[PDB]
Amino acid sequence: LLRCRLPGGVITTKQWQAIDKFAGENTIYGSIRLTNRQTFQFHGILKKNVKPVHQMLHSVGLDALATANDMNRNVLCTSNPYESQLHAEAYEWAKKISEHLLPRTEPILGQTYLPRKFKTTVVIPPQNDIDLHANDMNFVAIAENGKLVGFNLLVGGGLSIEHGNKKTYARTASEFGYLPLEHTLAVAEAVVTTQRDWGNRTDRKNAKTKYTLERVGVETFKAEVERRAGIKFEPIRPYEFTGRGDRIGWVKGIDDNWHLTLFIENGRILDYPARPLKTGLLEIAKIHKGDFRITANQNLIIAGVPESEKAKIEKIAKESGLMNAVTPQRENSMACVSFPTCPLAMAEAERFLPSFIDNIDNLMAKHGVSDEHIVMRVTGCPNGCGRAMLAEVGLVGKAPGRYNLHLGGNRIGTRIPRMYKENITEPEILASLDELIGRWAKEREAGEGFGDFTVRAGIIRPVLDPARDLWD
Ligand code: SRM
Ligand code: SF4
Ligand SMILES: O=S([O-])[O-]
Ligand code: NA
Repeated sequence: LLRCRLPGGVITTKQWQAIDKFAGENTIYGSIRLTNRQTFQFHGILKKNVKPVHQMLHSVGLDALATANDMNRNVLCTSNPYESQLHAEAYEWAKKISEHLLPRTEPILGQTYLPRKFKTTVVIPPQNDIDLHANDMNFVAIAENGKLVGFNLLVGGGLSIEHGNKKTYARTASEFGYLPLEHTLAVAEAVVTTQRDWGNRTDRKNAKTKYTLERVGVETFKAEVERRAGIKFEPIRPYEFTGRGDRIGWVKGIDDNWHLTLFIENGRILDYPARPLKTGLLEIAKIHKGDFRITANQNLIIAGVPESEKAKIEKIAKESGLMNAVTPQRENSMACVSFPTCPLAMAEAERFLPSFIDNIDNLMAKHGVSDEHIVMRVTGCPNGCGRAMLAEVGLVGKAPGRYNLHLGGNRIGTRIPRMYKENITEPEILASLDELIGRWAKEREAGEGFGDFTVRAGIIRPVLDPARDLWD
């Protein structure tokens, strides 16, 4: 397994052609796997190819630095903002934060480095596609007159739990305050160093920022950040989210620019019988004027297609099976890699999701809600890579063919789903949802999501303060 550092998921067509080649020739699986942190992975790299992989990345200006250690992981940035012009500067900031937090090999990270991996994002409301609540540090962009003026800082998100261990918990990020744009790096550095100093290093299961914040308190942590940064946080500026999904299909950008987001199931790029997904993308990379953007939903955006080139690109994407129409449900579902490559896997996730969604699609159809969607995620084990702990319906692997069923998150991802049923099989999971979806379809209010419904309808108690009420 090799994972690339790719701030904001922006990758050039030249870089793409290089990863496509290596993936095809030098890996056991021969696939490109887009991850939910806006970057990619190769699976099964032969030890002989370990050297040429870094050379290959480097030759195209890429690097795999801090992508799988107790450091700062890939920094995310909203991929396709409604106000298209805001992407450029938000992206430049994600890239700056990523570089600023990189190891000097350690003034920021320290010799011992960080107690645990640190995750950061740059968010452009109203989109929470990057799932800010799964991250340690988040910069929510505040714009005025089409220019960014600063960021609201949210700290402390993290989803990993350990089965039956009430000392572990998923936690959402807490608001600290607003900071003018110029204080960004000082603040970023301040949060990392405080966590580095205060983080429990002895017990790795308690090292994460979410635990540190709970131990010392948000205000205590906040004061130190201000002390260290040399600033005083201003009050949080208004922001709201409306969703977390990608904008599948064509959307108009700035000027005569267009963006085509392609839905890629499980982000698994390979040539399949009659669906040459991998070749189709290579063909588009060869004629595409612009970049590609890997989304936090494991999808790919062919960005900045001049209006004149739409038909060209669309022809290839269509013929390659990249534009095969799926239901809104499939578009809003996600799973982690899990087997066969993950050594920590308990239950299938990626290889289970397609057929599972085939079944969910039937149930949605049976209830007359086939145009609707429920943010549904499956994570192969409690480490939570599939981000099931921010889903409306989350399945958490517990053993081969058995999952813990969680309910009650919301569409925007600001609430953690409580465990509903434990250690059950697919047929048992489907039977529960069949009934639940039936009720939502008939009892819901106008535009009410499934998660909110289960909470309003008393089907599941909401998680109001994860550190204290996530576990029954
Ligand atoms: C590819 C990805 C899932 C996906 O299908 O997209 C993934 C895959 C793996 N994760 Fe992850 N994680 C991925 C997003 C996350 C997320 C979601 C997110 O960051 O948005 C989380 C939940 C949020 C959080 O961190 O709290 C997550 C929490 C973990 C953890 C538990 C961390 C913890 O704090 O306890 C581990 C295990 C560990 O570090 O001990 C882990 C471990 C792993 C490893 C590297 C397994 C290992 O330790 O050997 C998994 C590799 C599987 C494979 O064969 O590819 N992965 N993982 C994501 C790669 C992100 C990236 O490119 O950087
Ligand atoms: S959630 Fe568990 S099974 Fe899935 S990729 Fe992460 S570590 Fe592996
Ligand atoms: O190592 S997981 O966070 O990708
Ligand atoms: Na996808």
